Amino acid sequence: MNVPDMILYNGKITTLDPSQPEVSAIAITDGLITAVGGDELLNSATEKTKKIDLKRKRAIPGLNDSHIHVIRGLE
Amino acid sequence: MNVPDMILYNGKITTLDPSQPEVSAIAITDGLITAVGGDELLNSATEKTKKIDLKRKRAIPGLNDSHIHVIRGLE
Amino acid sequence: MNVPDMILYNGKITTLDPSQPEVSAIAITDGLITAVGGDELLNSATEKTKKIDLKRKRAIPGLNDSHIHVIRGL
Amino acid sequence: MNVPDMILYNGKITTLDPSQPEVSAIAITDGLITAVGGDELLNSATEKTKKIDLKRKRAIPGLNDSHIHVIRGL
Repeated sequence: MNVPDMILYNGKITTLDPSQPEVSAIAITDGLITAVGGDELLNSATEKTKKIDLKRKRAIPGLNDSHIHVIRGLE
Repeated sequence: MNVPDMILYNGKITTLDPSQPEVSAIAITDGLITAVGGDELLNSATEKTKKIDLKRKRAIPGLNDSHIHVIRGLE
Repeated sequence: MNVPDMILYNGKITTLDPSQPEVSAIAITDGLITAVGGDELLNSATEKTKKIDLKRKRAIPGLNDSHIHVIRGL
Repeated sequence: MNVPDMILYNGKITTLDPSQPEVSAIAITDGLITAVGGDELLNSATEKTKKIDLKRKRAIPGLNDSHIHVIRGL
């Protein structure tokens, strides 16, 4: 496991992975999901890793399709 | 024997499984994902399983939260 | 005079209308949004209009694009 | 004085404005929609305003709710 660019933890994340349909944390490196799980993912973080405490909130992947642009920056 | 209620196949489906971030088919049994993969999932289907040929459309989970209402039926 | 088929009210709705970026109600007629605003929309209803209380939920148009299939079975 | 921070144009943009349900461009100023319309919106841009050609893509507002975190960066 490489040092991830970002780790979101302490949340509710649906994965669409029959093995573990729901996790509380996910690690992202170069735009790719490198790990999913719980607080233990934090063991991979260094000073360069950005961390987001989801504060028990649900988290879902941003709409990502080649035919639609998701307008960001509103409110 | 485990039989899914619905099987969406021949599409593009993003998952948060690091080992399989993109599949073309997903199986659903009473509201939960039972399996993901390719058209081999259709071998698990039976007369009762609803099957949807995504015709290469991207499949995304609909907004599913008690605080959100998805407005249906707009043309 | 137009009477909407449906009115979704008491919600939180973004419009992309600079005049009123957020409203609490929307009126639907033959699949089209024919009005946006607040509770005053309910004055346009008749017994045939279906009124739905959004219960303060944030209401978002369903994603409808020919290239996307929104899974509703979950 | 007050200039747009971003301008998306040449796309397909649905608005909940009954009088103008569909536009191809929108102007965003400090998180707020300032204007909607066509290519003419580019005339309101300075050099600091970020501009994006949607290349005919459909543009949809991002999910913005305090109960949900939209994972960015893929």
